[PDB]
Amino acid sequence: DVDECSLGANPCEHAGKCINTLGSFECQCLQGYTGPRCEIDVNECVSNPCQNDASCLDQIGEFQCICMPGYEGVHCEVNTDECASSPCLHNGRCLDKINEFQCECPTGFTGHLCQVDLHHI
Ligand SMILES: [Ca+2]
Ligand SMILES: [Ca+2]
Ligand SMILES: [Ca+2]
Repeated sequence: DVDECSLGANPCEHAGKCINTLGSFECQCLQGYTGPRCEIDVNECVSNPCQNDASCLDQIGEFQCICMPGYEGVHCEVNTDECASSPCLHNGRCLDKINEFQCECPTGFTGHLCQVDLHHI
């Protein structure tokens, strides 16, 4: 027949590589594109990749997750460790929460960070 890849413009959309065949042609699409002529912008959010109630952004050849507060990572799969800096004073036990921490203060200590000494009273 004809070499559709040699007529002038690339018959493959979105800079796909045109490969000639006898009787037709084929397109080798760049990441994020699909269809016989790469016409379609793939929806990278279609498989629900964003975890923990994150918002998914469908972009060119990728998705981006917008995490709920307290979450991080590409899929918002990481619950940020708020206990990392050891915030509890006087032997308080740190419990990691969502965008927060809890200190389990020993007897005689109170306050968010176990700051208040009550032993003298
Ligand atoms: Ca052809
Ligand atoms: Ca896309
Ligand atoms: Ca946390």
